[PDB]
Amino acid sequence: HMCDAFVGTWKLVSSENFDDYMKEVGVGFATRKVAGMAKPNMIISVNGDVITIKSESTFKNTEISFILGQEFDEVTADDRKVKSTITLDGGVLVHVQKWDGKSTTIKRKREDDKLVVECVMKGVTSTRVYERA
Ligand SMILES: CC(C)Cc1c2c(nc(-c3ccccc3)c1-c1nnn[nH]1)CCCCC2
Repeated sequence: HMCDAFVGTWKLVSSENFDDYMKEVGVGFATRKVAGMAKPNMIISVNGDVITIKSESTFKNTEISFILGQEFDEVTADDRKVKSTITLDGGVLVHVQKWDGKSTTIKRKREDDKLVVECVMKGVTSTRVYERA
């Protein structure tokens, strides 16, 4: 029941500062423009200990399946090849991605009827809010 309140289909409704976050991550112009337009659905499910987070959109489709605390390989929507570890900390999914000597942290939390995704790279944060589909 660890992630019960995250499970579902969630549609992006707002994004703040995503362009500056993407710049900090190293995403190039064209990818920033196309990624910034899209309105993905994030689909979260749990089967035993395995959590799956998918995104479906007009830009990219992504899928990660993982066990909390167990590092895995991920191909991000912007085509970084990263090493990811996701844990639960105080009810928040905390996802660290490591690549090329760099790191970014993505937090996913349930707040009211939303799923809030906060992405941080160095001093730059972006907030993306998703609602039930
Ligand atoms: C929010 C982040 C944790 C995951 C993420 C990333 C990127 N693009 C997207 C994305 C996917 C589909 C449609 C539009 C944009 C998404 C994402 N947004 N919702 N799901 N996936 C590329 C830019 C760097 C950060 C990684």
